[PDB]
Amino acid sequence: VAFHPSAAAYVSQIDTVEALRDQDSFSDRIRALHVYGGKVVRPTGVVVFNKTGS
Amino acid sequence: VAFHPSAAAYVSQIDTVEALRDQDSFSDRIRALHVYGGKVVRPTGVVVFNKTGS
Repeated sequence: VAFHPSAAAYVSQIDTVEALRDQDSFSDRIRALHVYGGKVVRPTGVVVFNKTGS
Repeated sequence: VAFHPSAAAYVSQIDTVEALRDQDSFSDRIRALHVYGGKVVRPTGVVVFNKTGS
């Protein structure tokens, strides 16, 4: 992909990690949440070679 | 209702409020419990106008 940095945007809104005890066993539980979003705000500012590549 | 205070009793036995990290999601949980009882200990000491009204 060829682009200018201004053509696409990203937001990290939440990023947290948490420690608990398991209810069903003698275990620690570690869990983490990430909430984010992003958009190509200017589509002509991004050029893609092999776009169907999977 | 026209009554004398002594004609009816009420007991607040438990009234507790609690906060606990939720188990199934990244959420706070607020929970509260109230345990109580009441009786008219003298039924003639309480006079009700429009008793059947709703």
